[PDB]
Amino acid sequence: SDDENMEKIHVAARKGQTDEVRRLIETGVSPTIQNRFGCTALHLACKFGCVDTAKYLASVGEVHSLWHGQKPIHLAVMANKTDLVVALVEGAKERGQMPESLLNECDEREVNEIGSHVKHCKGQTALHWCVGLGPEYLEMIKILVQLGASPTAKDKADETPLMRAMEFRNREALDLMMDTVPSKSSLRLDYANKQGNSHLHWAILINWEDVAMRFVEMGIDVNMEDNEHTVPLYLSVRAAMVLLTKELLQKTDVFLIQACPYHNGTTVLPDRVVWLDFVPAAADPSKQEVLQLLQEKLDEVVRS
Repeated sequence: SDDENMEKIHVAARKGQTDEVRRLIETGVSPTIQNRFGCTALHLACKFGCVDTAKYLASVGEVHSLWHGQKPIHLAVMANKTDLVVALVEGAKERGQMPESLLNECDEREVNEIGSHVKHCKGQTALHWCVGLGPEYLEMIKILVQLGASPTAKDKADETPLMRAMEFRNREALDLMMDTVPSKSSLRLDYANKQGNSHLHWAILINWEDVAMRFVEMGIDVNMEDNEHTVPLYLSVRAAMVLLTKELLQKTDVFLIQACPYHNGTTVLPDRVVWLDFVPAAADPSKQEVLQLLQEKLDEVVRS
């Protein structure tokens, strides 16, 4: 009856029979009609290629169901055929939904290993996946980001794709995202993870000093405090990292320098410093230097 019709439309979707799908829909089979697993024609079009069928179905119906936790965009991305993703987007454009809204959807798929890495995640945008799936998916990352996929989209653990590329220390992905990104004022660098870490808080922890500077020159707020009241300046000092520190003293609000816990109101005390692990435990001129700079700035501020 109803189920005898959804059978026809799913078959046609699978076979790239746009003719035959249009025909079913003109005669009043609802486009988004599901099978017991929440699969719909569009899911199937995206799994199987079917650029033109996908383009069409995307224009007629927003899919509101998940198949093995996924929405038709997510399946298009893992298929790694780029024309189908543009199709999907232009289908949805005709219909009134914008690419940002569409491309930044989150799946509801629990995981314990993301391609080659070992991460637990309960929900993810497709830009996060790409970032985990190695360089076979670099070409997609480019296209997704040109289309309007946000390098600061939030997964269900409040992490962004940039944060994700940092964690998996995947540089090619991170540069591509920041260099491909049309705006550069479309990034939400005010987003912080479950422990209040910014992107700048990462990077320092990761020991990516030069990427950290690009964040600063993108006017990221340098006064964002994590859950433990920690401000990037403190991490910069602690990471050694001399050039970043000269710049964080410059830009950091004065109240936060006065309340810094590596001095006693007047002298810098190097024993109060818990250097990060990639920093040598022995002697180092950068260890000397950053604390000498912090002394200079403390003396300047204390005078007012």
